[PDB]
Amino acid sequence: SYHLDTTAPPPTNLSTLPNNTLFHLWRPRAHILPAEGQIGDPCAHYTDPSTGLFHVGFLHDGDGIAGATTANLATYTDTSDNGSFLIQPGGKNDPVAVFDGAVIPVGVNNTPTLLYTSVSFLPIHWSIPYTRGSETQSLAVARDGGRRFDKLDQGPVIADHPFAVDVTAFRAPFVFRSARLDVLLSLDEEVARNETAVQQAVDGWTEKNAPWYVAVSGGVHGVGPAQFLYRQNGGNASEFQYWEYLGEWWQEATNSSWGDEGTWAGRWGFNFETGNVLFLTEEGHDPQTGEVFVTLGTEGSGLPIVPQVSSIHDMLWAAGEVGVGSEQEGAKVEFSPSMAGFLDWGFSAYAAAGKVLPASSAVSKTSGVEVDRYVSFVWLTGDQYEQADGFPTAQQGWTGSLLLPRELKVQTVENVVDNELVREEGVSWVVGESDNQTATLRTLGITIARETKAALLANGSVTAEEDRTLQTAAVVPFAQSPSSKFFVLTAQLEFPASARSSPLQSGFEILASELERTAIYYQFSNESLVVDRSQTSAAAPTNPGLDSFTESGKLRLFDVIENGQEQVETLDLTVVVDNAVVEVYANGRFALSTWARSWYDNSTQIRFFHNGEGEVQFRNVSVSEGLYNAWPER
Repeated sequence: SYHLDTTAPPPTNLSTLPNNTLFHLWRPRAHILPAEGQIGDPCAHYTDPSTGLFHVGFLHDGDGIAGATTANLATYTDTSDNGSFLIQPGGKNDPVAVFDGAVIPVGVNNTPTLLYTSVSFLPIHWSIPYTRGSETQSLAVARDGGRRFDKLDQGPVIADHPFAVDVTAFRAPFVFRSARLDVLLSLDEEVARNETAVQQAVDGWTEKNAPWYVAVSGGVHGVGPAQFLYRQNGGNASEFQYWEYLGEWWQEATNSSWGDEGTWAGRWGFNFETGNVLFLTEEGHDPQTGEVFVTLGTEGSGLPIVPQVSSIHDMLWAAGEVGVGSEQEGAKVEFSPSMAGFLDWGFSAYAAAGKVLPASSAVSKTSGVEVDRYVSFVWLTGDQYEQADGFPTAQQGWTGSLLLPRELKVQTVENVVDNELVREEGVSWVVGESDNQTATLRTLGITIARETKAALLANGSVTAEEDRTLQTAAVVPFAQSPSSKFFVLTAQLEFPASARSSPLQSGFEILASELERTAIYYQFSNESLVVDRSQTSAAAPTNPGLDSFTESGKLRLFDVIENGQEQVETLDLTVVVDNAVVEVYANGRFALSTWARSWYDNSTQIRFFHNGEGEVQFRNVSVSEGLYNAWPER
């Protein structure tokens, strides 16, 4: 009889094993996921005014939204046992299912109010006809410290999609406040034109009494993906029953894409999902002075399209400006992208749900953060969006996880040589300023939420590696590698100008032993960070459910002036390995996450890697082992 032994070869068929046999094999310890079962889109996050506690939400087992709380954004506590659900389907407005939603901290009865998508019909997909009434938006109010959300005893507050518009989807409402939208909507049309009058109005705007806006995601059949915008009727902050439709504030033609060749920001695809609206500054979040950014998932597909199958799930972001709906009878305000990119380049990374985290929160007061931030939680589906080829789900006893909480802000890159690398059209950055010689770039900054990063390292064992240079091809083991699959790898790679045109590939191999290895390296040929998973798991060859295709993301290392000398920008890597959950971060503006399901206990070696093409200098390489327990009470 077989009893799990990960020092021995994996059985040929993992799906024949007893239930829960693989429960701990690839399970993380410092990530957000339910006690068991599967996790879907994260959503419904909010800072509770009264307690200052940050509440996290997420779809769980396709049967509603579950939650947890945190007082430090380092450890979490389930709202309750038996799934820890907050709201489930079975009501009059959501007889079939409960989809994504967002929370207004001070709403009905002056308590946390959830505005969510109540579902009454299935199936629902952009590639098939939409059934009228499938998705509506309903209200629920928090009870017992947010440990539960009671549905208001009435029908949906937005009971239908825009009149006569053939939507592909109409879900995932996201609430937010905005000085600029308030200004644009109040000012006379021809006045709301000149930026001068507008900005003056914004300066005196006050958040506390401003109305709530709602962005619902979807698209329109035969036209393309879009975001539907609404706001408390008449701009009345006390109006929660009626939401006036402001139009399709952002739409893109079917499967079009940012830039001419769909290079830096995938494609807009056929439908927009889980849209988030943010207002960022170079320090964090501010709805008065922050620039408009939007994160969203886009559903894509090759041709011929296979109905009810989205082959591509891109986790994108866009930054831009908002203006009045011009000279038309269309949207009252429109979002115009100026730059776009990926929040996470991972194939399985998607449906990010974030929220403002007030400096007044219990979390920020404890860590001493004096500014408001925007923390975003990205989803990492556990089974390729339910398209996996027989993953041993019953054996694992759980599916999926959220990625580490991430701080989003405006990140600047200074001292960049103003050349073609900077001027390419359709990129993920804008030129903040330049004298035709050097410039300052502006892009989306992505970092692990500081408290979480602090916790990941607090009690870790630190082991540094000697700076090293590699010219000839080589795979060099570290002096000492971790003995577990829980660690944080840090390193800086410096490349010579000559490496740009070379077939150079430089990085590290991790989770390695004789029969397994995972490679992570930078590649100039297509300026990408790559995670080669072709040899990650000894169990993959006979278990197709364990995807092993290559993951990768574009990362351009600009020419910069550092010490009076021009050099290729330094690749600053941070790789967090929480068992099978791998997250590759780079230069505070890049994230690529995936599943590295290695089998053997011994596959913990780490090695320097260089393909002999070009040259590379490794510096400040170090490993922190151990991470921490994100769920102390479980």
